[PDB]
Amino acid sequence: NYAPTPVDRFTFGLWTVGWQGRDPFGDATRRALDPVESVRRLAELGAHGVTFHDDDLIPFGSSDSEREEHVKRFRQALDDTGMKVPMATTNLFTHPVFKDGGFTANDRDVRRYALRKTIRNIDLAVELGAETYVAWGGREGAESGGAKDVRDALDRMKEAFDLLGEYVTSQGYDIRFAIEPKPNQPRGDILLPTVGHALAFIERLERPELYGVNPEVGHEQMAGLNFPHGIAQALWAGKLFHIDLNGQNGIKYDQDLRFGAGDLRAAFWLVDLLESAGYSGPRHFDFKPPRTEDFDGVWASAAGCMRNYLILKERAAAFRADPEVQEALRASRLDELARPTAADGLQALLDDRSAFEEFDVDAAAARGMAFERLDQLAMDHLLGARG
Amino acid sequence: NYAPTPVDRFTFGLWTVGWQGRDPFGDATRRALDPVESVRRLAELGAHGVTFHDDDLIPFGSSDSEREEHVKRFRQALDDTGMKVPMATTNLFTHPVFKDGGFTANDRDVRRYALRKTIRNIDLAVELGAETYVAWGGREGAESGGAKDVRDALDRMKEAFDLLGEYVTSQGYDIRFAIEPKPNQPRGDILLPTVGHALAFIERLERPELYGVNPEVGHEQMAGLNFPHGIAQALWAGKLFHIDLNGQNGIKYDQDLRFGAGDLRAAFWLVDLLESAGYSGPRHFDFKPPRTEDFDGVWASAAGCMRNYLILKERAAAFRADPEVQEALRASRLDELARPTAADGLQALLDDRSAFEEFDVDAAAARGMAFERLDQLAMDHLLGARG
Amino acid sequence: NYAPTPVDRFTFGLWTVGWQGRDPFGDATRRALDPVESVRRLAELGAHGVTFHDDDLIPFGSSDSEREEHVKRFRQALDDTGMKVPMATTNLFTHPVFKDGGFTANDRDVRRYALRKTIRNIDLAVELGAETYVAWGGREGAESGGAKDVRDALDRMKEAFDLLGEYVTSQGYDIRFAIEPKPNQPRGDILLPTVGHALAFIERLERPELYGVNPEVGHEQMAGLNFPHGIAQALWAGKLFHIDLNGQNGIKYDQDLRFGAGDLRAAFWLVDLLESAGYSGPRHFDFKPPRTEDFDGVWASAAGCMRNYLILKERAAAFRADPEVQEALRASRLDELARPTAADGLQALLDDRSAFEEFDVDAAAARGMAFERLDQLAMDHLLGARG
Amino acid sequence: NYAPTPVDRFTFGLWTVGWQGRDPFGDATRRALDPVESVRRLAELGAHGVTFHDDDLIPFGSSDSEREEHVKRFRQALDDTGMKVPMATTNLFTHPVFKDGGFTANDRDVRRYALRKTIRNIDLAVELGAETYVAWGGREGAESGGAKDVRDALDRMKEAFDLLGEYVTSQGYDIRFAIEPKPNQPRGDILLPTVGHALAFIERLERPELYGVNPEVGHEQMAGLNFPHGIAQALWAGKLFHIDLNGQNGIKYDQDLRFGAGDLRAAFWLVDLLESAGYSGPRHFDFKPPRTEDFDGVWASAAGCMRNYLILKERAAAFRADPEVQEALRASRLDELARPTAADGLQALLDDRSAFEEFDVDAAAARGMAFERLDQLAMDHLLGARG
Ligand SMILES: [Mg+2]
Ligand SMILES: [Mg+2]
Ligand SMILES: [Mg+2]
Ligand SMILES: [Mg+2]
Ligand SMILES: [Mn+2]
Ligand SMILES: [Mn+2]
Ligand SMILES: [Mn+2]
Ligand SMILES: [Mn+2]
Ligand SMILES: [Mn+2]
Ligand SMILES: [Mn+2]
Ligand SMILES: [Mn+2]
Ligand SMILES: [Mn+2]
Ligand code: NA
Ligand code: NA
Ligand code: NA
Ligand code: NA
Ligand code: NA
Ligand code: NA
Ligand code: NA
Ligand code: NA
Repeated sequence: NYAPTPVDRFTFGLWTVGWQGRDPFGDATRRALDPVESVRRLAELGAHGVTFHDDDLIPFGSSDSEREEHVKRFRQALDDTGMKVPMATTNLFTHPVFKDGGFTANDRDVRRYALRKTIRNIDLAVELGAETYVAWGGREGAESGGAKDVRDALDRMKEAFDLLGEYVTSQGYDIRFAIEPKPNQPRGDILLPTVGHALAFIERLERPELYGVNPEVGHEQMAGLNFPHGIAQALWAGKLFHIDLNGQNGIKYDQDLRFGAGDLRAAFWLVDLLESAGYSGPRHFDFKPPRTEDFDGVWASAAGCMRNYLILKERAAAFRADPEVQEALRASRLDELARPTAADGLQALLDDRSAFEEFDVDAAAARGMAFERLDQLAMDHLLGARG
Repeated sequence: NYAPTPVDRFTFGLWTVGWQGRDPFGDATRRALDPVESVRRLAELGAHGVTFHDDDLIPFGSSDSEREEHVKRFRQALDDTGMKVPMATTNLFTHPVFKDGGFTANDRDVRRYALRKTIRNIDLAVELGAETYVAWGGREGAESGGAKDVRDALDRMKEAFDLLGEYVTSQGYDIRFAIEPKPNQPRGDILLPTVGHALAFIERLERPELYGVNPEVGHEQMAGLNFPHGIAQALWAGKLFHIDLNGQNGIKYDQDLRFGAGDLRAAFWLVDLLESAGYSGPRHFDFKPPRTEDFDGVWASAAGCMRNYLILKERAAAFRADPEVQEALRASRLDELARPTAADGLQALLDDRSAFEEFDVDAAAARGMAFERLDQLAMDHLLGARG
Repeated sequence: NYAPTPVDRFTFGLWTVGWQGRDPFGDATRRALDPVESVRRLAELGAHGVTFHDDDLIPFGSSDSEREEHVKRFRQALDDTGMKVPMATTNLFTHPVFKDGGFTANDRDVRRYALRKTIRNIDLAVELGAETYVAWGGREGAESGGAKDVRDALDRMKEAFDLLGEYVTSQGYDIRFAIEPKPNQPRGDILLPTVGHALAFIERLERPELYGVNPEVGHEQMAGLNFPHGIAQALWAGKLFHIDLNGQNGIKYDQDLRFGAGDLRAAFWLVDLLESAGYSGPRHFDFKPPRTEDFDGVWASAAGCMRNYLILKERAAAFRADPEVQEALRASRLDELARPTAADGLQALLDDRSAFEEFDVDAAAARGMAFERLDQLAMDHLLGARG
Repeated sequence: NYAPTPVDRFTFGLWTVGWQGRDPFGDATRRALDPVESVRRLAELGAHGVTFHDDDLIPFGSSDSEREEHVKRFRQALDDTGMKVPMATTNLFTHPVFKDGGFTANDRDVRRYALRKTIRNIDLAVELGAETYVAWGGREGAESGGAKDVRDALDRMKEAFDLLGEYVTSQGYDIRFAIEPKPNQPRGDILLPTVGHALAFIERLERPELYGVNPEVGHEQMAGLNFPHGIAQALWAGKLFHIDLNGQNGIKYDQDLRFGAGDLRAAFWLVDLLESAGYSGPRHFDFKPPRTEDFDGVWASAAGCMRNYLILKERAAAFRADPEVQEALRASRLDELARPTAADGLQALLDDRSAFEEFDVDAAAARGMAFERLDQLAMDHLLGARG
C-alpha cells in the first residue's frame, strides 16, 4: 500500500541520502555514496528524480576532463533508470572562501567568484533539463551587529540575482530561480530569514517574474512559524516554484528529519494545501537519514518520506470529500470567507446601515465558530478513526 | 543627563501607561487612567506625543454627544501640553465580535463592520493631525488548520486594505497606513506574521505607495528573528513608516517590556541603525509597565523607555565616530560591502579571469574577517568601557 | 467508537470548560458556567471527575453561609452523577494581592496569607475526597533581575511546602502534594520552570515522600522540551502523582489546546509511556476551548480530549503488540538498553579486555541502529496505515 | 583597564580557541593548534588555566609512547607558563562508535567501553591536578520515540555514574564530578536537558556528595530558560561545582559566542550572582571564536571573554554598593524576602488573625513593588550612565 511511482514526482537531493553523518560534534558515520548508486537505489524505491549542488556531482577543483567523466556517469545512471533532474543549485557555503557569504561576502572578489561559480552550474543544470535553480544563501548573514550592513548586503544580493536574471535571459534559457529562506544556522542570523522576507525581496528585483521561493518545512519551523500558512502566502503570490519537504521539532538546529516526522499535523495540512491548490512541482525531500543509521536505514528513511506523503494525501482527500466535513466547513463559514467583503463597492459599504448603525454586534458575537468540531473531524480523518 | 525633550519625537500609546494590568491569569492591579492624566504626565516626562486606538479614547458604544465630549477633553489636554498625535489605530481585537478576526473574519457581516469602524476612526485621526494609521490584525489567524483558508483570508485582507486606500484617496487625506506584524498571540498563528510577510503583502495592494510597516521589537523576537535586520529590510524597501519600541526576552508571550529591557544589544544595534539611516518618524513605545507597579512605577517605566533610547543613541554615535572603530570597519571590509559587485557589467564579469580561473580561493579563504575585534569595540562603546 | 467511560479516569478542571474566553487582548466570549452544569455535562460525556481551585467553587470573599451553599450544591451534582473529585488546588495567582507571588512574594504578610488560603482549601479538598493537592506557582518569579533573589525565594518556597507537609501530617490526612512547573507566563520567568527543577527541589524538602510533580504537556513544550522524556524521569523518580494533558504548538504563550492537538506524535509517545508504565492516576485535562467557540464547541472540545487519548491508546497498544515491532525493537537493541552495563562489578569491568584493549570500535561503529525502520512502524501504527 | 590576571581564575578549554571552524555546512577555516601553543598564548592574555577532553590532548588511538610524549610536552608548557588544569572531561561524542551514546548507548559493549575510556582519563586528570571531572552526555538521547526507553537509559546513566564514584573512592582521589546539561544538539533531545533535571538525577546516585553540575550559559538559553535563576538553584543545592561561560542568542543551535555576547543583561545578572555568592570555582569559557576569524581574531575573542567578565564584575559591584540601590532594594522588600515566613511555627500561623481574617488584601494589593525603578538603576549601572 502507499507505493510511490514516478508519477508522484518525488525527488531527492544527492546530499540527502548521501549525507555521511558529520555533525557539529561528530565524525562521519557512513562512507560517501557514488551519485550513480543513489540514482539507482532511489529509482528502485519509486522516486522520480534527483537534484544536486555543483559540488555534489563534481568534486570541487576538478579538471575539465574529470568534470566530463563525472557528468557522463551520472547521465548514464539517469538514462538507465528514467530518473529526472528537475532542480539544481550551487554550493556557496562549504568551502572556507564562503565563510562570510557568497553573493553578500564583504570581500568583493568573493562576490564575483560566487557569481561565476553559480553561472557555470546554471549551464550544467540546463543541459541536464532542470526547470528550477535554487539558491540557499546559508552563509549570507552575521554573528555580530557591526559585521554586516544589511541594507548594503541587500543591495549586493539584488545585484547578484539581477545579474543571474540577465544571464539566463541572454542565453534564452527557460530556467527560473527559487530562493530558499532560513532564519539562522550556520550564520547567527541569515539574510532573507523567512518566506515573507524572500517574497518581499523578489518584488524589488529587475525581472521579478524569473524568481520564486523554495520554502523548506523545517526552516520556517526554526522561527516557530506555520509552514502551511507560509506556503499559502507563496501560492497566493504565484511564487511557489519548488518546495523542500522534511520534518523538524520546533525551534532547534535544522534537523532535516524525514517528511512526516516532526510536526505531523502540520505535514497533514501542508499536503492538503498542496493537493487542493494543484501544486504541480516536484515533491522534493531535503532530509538527512540520522547518523545512527547504516545504508539500509538510509533507504528506509527515504522510503518513509514518500510513504508519509502518500498516507497524508489519502487522509486529506478523504477529509475534503466527506459530506460531514463539507457540512462542518459551511457551519464554520469557510464558504463566506471565500466571498468578497464588498463587491458592492466602497460607497455602497459606507451607505449600508447593516454594516454599522444596524449591525447587532452582540448577536454576531454570540455565534460560535464550530472550529473544534471541524478540527476533530480533521483529526479523525488523519488517524483513520472515523466512527 | 539623558533628559528627553519633545525634539526627540518620543511617543506613547494611551494603552501603554494606561494598561490596568489584566493578564491571562490575573485581574487588573491599577485603576483606569483618564487620557487627560496620561497626556499631562507624559508631557512632564518630556514625551512629544501620544497615540490611540478608537476605543482607548472613546468608550465602545458611546453616543455622538459622549464621543464629542471625550474628544474635546483630550484636545484640551493636547493644547495645554503641546503634545501631538502622530498615529492612531483601530481596536479590532478586544470586543467578542472580533473573535475570529476583523478584516478576515469568516463572517462577511463582521468584515464589513470592521471596515466601517476603521473608516470612522481614520476620519478622527486626520482631524487630530495623525500622519500614520496603524493596523495590527491581532485576531487575523487561527488555532486549527481547517478554520482559515489562508489564500482566501489574504484575498479578504487585500480587499479591505484596498478599500481603505480608496477611501483616503477619495477624501484627499495625506495619511498613510502601517501594517504591524506579529507571529502569534492571541491567535495560535497570526496572518502576516513578520516584517517580511507584511512587506510582501503590501506589494500586491492596488496602491502600494500608501502602505508601509509598523514593526515592533518584541514581535519579531517572538519568532526569534533579528529585529535590526528586519528594520534594515524595511528601510531598504522604503517602508519604515512607524516603529514600536519595547523589550522582549526571546520566544515567549508578548511581554512589552520597557525599551532597553530584553535584548539590550539588539536595542543598541537598532538605535544605531535608526540614527545612521536618518529615520525621521516617531520613536513610539508600545510597552506595558508590569502589573507589579503602582502609578509611580508606571511613570518610572515610561521615563526609562526614553532614557534608554538616549543612552544607546549616545553610545552608538560614539562608536561610529571613533577613529579606531572606523579603522576596524575598514579592516572588516564594510567599505567593500557597500561597493557594487560588478558595475563593469555581466559580460565583463564573465570575461574576468580574476573572478574564476585566476582567483586564488585558498589565499582569499585565509583572510580573517576581524569581526570579533570590531564587536568588542562595539561592546566597549555600549558599556562605556573604552580603555 | 472510542467512547470514554468513568473507568478511564478522565477528569477536567472546572476552569477548563468553564473558561469564559478572556485573553491578553480580548473580553470574555462566553458566560460563566455554574459548576453544577459543568459536572452534569462532563458526566454525560463519560468523564470520571472534576477538579477545582478554591475560587472556582467558592467566589473569593464569600461568607461562611455562602461557602456552605456553594459546596452543598456541588456535592449534590457529584452525587447525582457519580463524578469524583480526585484533585484540588489553590488560586494563588488571580487576585492582585498575589501580583509578586504567593509563597515567594517579597512581602511577608502576603506569604503568610497565601499559606492560610491554601490550608483552608486543603481541608475542603480532603472533605471532597481528593488524593492530590496541586500547587501551580504561576506568580512565583520575576520580570527583572533585581526584583527576586532566587536563593531567598527557594528558601521561602521550601518553608511554605514544609509547613504544608507539617499541616497534613498533624491532621492525619492521606493527601499528597504535586508541584506543577511552568517556565514563564504570567511572570517573565517562573521559579521551578521544568519537571527537573521541581523534582530537584522536592528532594530538599523535610518530608520528600509527601511531594511529587503535576507536569503539564504544554508547559514543558514552552521550553521546547520533550514531554514524554520528562514524564519518564518523573516515573523513574517515583514522583508522577498527577498529570495535566493538553496540546501546545511549541515555544509560545500557554495555549491549552485540547489533548491530541499541538504535537500529535508527542501525544502518542506520552500515551504509550503512561500505559506501558501502568500509571494509575487521573488522566486530567487542563485545557481551554478556544474563545471562538460557543457552548456546543466547549463540549465538543472536551469530548475530543478523551477521544484522542483513547485513539492513541489503541494505536500505541497495537504498536507494542505487533510481532514485527517487537522484532524491530530487538534489532535496535532496546532489550540490551534494559540490561545492566556491569552487573559483574567495577573490578571485573576494569579487568575485561573486551571492554577496552580488544574492543573493535570500528566494527561496533559500523552497526546501524535501525531506528528509522522502527520509527516508520510507529508512524504506520499511529496512522492506521500498516501494509 | 580590565586586565585579567591569573588571580581571576579564568580558564579555557583546549577545544575552544582550538576549534578549527567545521560546522554542519562548512569545512575547517583554521589549522589545528598544538596545545602547547594554546597554553602559551592564553597565558599571555592573563588566563589562569586550561581544560581538556582526553582526545584534545592525546589523539584518539595513540600508542602508550605517543600518549606519554603528548602529556610531557603539555606539562612542560604548563610549567613554562604557570597555567593550571582544574578540570578535565572525556570525549564520548565525536567518534562514530558513540553515535547512540556512551553511558546510555543501547549496545552494552559500547557502554562498557565508554566507562573504560572515562576511567583512563580520570587517572590522567588527577595526575594533572584537576579538581573536577565534567561529563557532557551529548550523544545520550534520541531523534525518535521508540529508539530510547528513557527509564532504562536513566538506569544505565545512574549505573555508570555510580561505578565512576566507586572508582574514585577506591583510588582515594579527591576529584568530584560535574554533569553538564544540554537540551538538544547533536541528539534531537538529550537526556538530563537542564540544570534541574541534572540536579534531580544526582539526588538518586549512591554517593550524591561526589556529583554536582557544570551549567553552560548557552545550553540553558537553548530552552529559553533564565540562566541566573538556574545557577541560583544550583547554588541553593550546594551543587555549583564548575561553570561554562559563553553567549547565546536564544533558542537556536549552540552558538558558543564569547562571554558577554548574546544576552548581555543575563551576563550581568550572572556575574552579580557569582560574585555575591562567593563562587570560588574556575570562570571557565566554553566558547568558539567564529569561523570567520583568523588566529588574531581567536585571541581577540578569548581576551574579550575575560574583559567582559571584568567589566560586568565592576558594574555589578557598583550596583550593589550604591546607597541609592540599597534604598531601592528595601523599597522593593528584598530584605523581607530573605526573612522567614513563619519562624513562629505552624500553630502560631494558624492562630494569627493578621494572616487571614484581619488581613487587608486590598491595602496589600495597592502597594507597588517599585521593581521598574530598581531595574532602571541596574541598567544605569550596567551602562555606566548614572546621572
Ligand atoms: Mg476556493
Ligand atoms: Mg553607506
Ligand atoms: Mg522494561
Ligand atoms: Mg542574603
Ligand atoms: Mn534544512
Ligand atoms: Mn533545503
Ligand atoms: Mn507587543
Ligand atoms: Mn504595537
Ligand atoms: Mn497551561
Ligand atoms: Mn495545569
Ligand atoms: Mn555549548
Ligand atoms: Mn560546555
Ligand atoms: Na550598497
Ligand atoms: Na505558485
Ligand atoms: Na477568495
Ligand atoms: Na523607510
Ligand atoms: Na533566605
Ligand atoms: Na510515579
Ligand atoms: Na533498566
Ligand atoms: Na555550590
